[PDB]
Amino acid sequence: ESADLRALAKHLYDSYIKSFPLTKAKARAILTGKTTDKSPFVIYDMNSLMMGEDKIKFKHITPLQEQSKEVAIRIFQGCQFRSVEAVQEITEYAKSIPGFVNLDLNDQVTLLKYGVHEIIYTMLASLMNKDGVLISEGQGFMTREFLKSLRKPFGDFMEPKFEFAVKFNALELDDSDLAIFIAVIILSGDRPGLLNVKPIEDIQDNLLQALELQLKLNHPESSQLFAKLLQKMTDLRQIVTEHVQLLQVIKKTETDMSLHPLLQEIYKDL
Amino acid sequence: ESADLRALAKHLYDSYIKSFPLTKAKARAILTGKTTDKSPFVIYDMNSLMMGEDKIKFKHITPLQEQSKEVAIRIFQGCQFRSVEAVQEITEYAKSIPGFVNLDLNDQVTLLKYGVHEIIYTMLASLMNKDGVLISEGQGFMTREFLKSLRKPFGDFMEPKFEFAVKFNALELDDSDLAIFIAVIILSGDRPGLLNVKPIEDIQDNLLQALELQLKLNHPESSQLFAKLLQKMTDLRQIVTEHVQLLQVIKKTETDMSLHPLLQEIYKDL
Ligand SMILES: CCCCCCCN(CCc1ccc(O[C@@](C)(CC)C(=O)O)cc1)c1nc2ccccc2o1
Repeated sequence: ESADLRALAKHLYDSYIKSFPLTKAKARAILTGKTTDKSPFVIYDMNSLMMGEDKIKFKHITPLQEQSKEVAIRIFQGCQFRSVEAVQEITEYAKSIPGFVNLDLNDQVTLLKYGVHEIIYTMLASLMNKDGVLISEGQGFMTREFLKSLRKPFGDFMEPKFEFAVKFNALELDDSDLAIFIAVIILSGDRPGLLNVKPIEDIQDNLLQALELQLKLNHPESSQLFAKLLQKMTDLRQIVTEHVQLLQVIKKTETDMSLHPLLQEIYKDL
Repeated sequence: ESADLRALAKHLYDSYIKSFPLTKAKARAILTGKTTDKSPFVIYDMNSLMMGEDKIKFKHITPLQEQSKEVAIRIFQGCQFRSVEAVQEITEYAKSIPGFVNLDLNDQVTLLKYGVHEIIYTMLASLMNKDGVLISEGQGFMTREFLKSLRKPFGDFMEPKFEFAVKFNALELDDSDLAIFIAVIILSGDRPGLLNVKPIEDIQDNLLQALELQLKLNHPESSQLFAKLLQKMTDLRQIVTEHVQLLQVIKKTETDMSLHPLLQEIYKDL
């Protein structure tokens, strides 16, 4: 019945607003939008990034370039820190999906372990446009140009995400739609090592029904939007696979030194 | 009008029967036996592999294969030849999809290049069960275990296709369903390099509707079958990307390993 489906949609949306600080609606107004107040600090150059680190809420290290902690690495570590934050926000959101907490504990951990990356890039699109990505609670904006100019390894890091985001954003989904979509992704069922796939697929089935009805009500003039969004999942998985692959090529660019432990314990391969 | 969509479905199913010699219906009839007319010869070891060129027909070597073209490499060449044959059938089928031949020629090439293997693995599932796969137009059956026991690298070319097949076949789709799905796969707007995306998506939207209706009518008791089939599109990309990486390994450890120009061309990019 559409009564449970609309209730599930409202519930997920409310939970999504609570768990995620920067919503797409919020970020959109900032990116390609007006709101002639509090504009983002634009990191487009090596010098603009430097000054950015001393004029924006930053909690990692101090801006100094002299054979000691280069820019590229300081940027890489930055996305890692925010990433660990996002993982906790997503984990909290997960526990609000009806039935999730009732699944075998190992399966909850398994579903989060393999779904968080797919979700991170999905929500990252909300903060991106063909020219750049919002940073620091939307208080900043790092251009695509700058990111794509970093060292050989770090240069083609964000590019594939910009390509995915461009295509993903062409769907013009909003937070109410995305809230359901993210839930579908978490309740996959084909993650390796799952112990009890049945309830997971049962929940996702219910979530898909909700997503479909949501898209039909929210985008009545958008033919087969349900189908198009789902096929976008093939590109996501590829983005992720590709990304973890680069992470290995990077892993061989920082390892030794008895310094930075514990901090390296927190991050790891996430 | 849902009427136009049913007409489209019949058209595509019709072209599918005419383009593919071995349908899933024929495949399951051979596999589920209960027949005396089309029982296959089973290849499960070197010995039975030998007897094979005696009951069926294999343009290779029946007797010893060590000092005379290896068995693994020999079986690989067979799949190779079958593949370019499958590429031709699929291409012939592609031409029957309304609007396809009217698209910019270059885009026709792009859609085929990126779509063929996803279709090859979808259709290959039709010829598989948990224990093996049909070969030689269904006259033979080669064991999953035999395949996995081939030389170091060759021993794992098929396992991921089998793992996918068992999960895909649980959907219990029939040729009338597959025919539309295969068309949806070809008409993908997110293929790299497309010039005119819009016309391609207008056609796919039409195919997505026909597929959605077809599944509702053909699988009344199957909840969200449409969504579940579309998600499978993710497993397909992974199979392709993985197959590609294994091919590059073989190319290097087997300097005498030849590949057909057609397959090498479609793999030239990705
Ligand atoms: C959609 C039109 C009909 C398609 C029928 C596909 C039959 N087939 C597909 C599996 C396959 C395995 C290996 C393949 O690798 C190559 C390098 C060809 C050796 C390729 O084409 O990229 C390609 C394809 C396949 N057939 C067989 C027979 C015996 C063992 C394995 C095997 O795999």
